[PDB]
Amino acid sequence: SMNPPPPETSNPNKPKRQTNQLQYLLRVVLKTLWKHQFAWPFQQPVDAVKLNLPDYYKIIKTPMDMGTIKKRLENNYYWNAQECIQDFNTMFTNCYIYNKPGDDIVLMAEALEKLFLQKINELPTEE
Ligand SMILES: COc1ccc2c(c1)C(c1ccc(Cl)cc1)=N[C@@H](CC(=O)NCCCNC(=O)OC(C)(C)C)c1nnc(C)n1-2
Repeated sequence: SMNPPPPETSNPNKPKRQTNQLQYLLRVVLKTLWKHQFAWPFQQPVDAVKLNLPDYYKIIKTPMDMGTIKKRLENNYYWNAQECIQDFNTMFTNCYIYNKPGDDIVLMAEALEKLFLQKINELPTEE
């Protein structure tokens, strides 16, 4: 078990926007989660080699992480906010799929997801 290529963060063929909702996802949502004490496991793709998780990419076929989301937002990769919200939800779900209830990493994901939900509850109406 090598690592897979990371998710795409650059693709000139993909149409792009910078909507007020996407600006909120960067300035409020990503920034709030990134600074949290429990962000670090999520700030880059899972390194299955260094973590000795040879089954990780056997189980997880839609990897996602906040490093990827941060690059997507900074590079204006998205067309809409729903695409970015889906990336956050994929990241949390992958953690819950791979790990066991009550594991430390699951507790970390749950704490970040609570904050994520609190912030996207106030996603502004698209202008
Ligand atoms: C860069 O470091 C990363 C990156 C990603 C991680 C993890 C670590 C971390 C991470 C884990 C604990 C804490 Cl406190 C924080 C993180 N979790 C991985 C999944 C994983 O490694 N599972 C091994 C399970 C083996 N059990 C284990 O060793 O338990 C002991 C025996 C009590 C020590 C895992 N699953 N999803 C993610 C994200 N991650």
